[PDB]
Amino acid sequence: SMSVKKPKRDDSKDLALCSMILTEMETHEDAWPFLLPVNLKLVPGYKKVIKKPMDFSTIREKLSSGQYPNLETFALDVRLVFDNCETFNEDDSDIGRAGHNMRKYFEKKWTDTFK
Repeated sequence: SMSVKKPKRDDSKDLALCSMILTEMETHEDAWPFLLPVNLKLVPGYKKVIKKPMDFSTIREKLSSGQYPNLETFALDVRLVFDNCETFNEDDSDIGRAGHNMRKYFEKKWTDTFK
């Protein structure tokens, strides 16, 4: 509350650390469905169904231009990429499996880097 604060957690490396995580997600062999925005002209149903499209290149540009206020808003966009994937792709598909694999990969790196 006013003039009553918990001890200050050091957030000065968060930007660099999120960038490193994002590099590792970018270079994973199962990243290919997530590298670029889904082409809304060429994928029937995507535009109407997926209310907030998100992809790694869009996260990279947001990160590089100071559009994440804190590390949690960064995680929310990464998770959005996988939630969108699950919404549109069957679990038993190459892309569906890719999304589950990348979500797992991400959540481990997230815990190990920050928790």
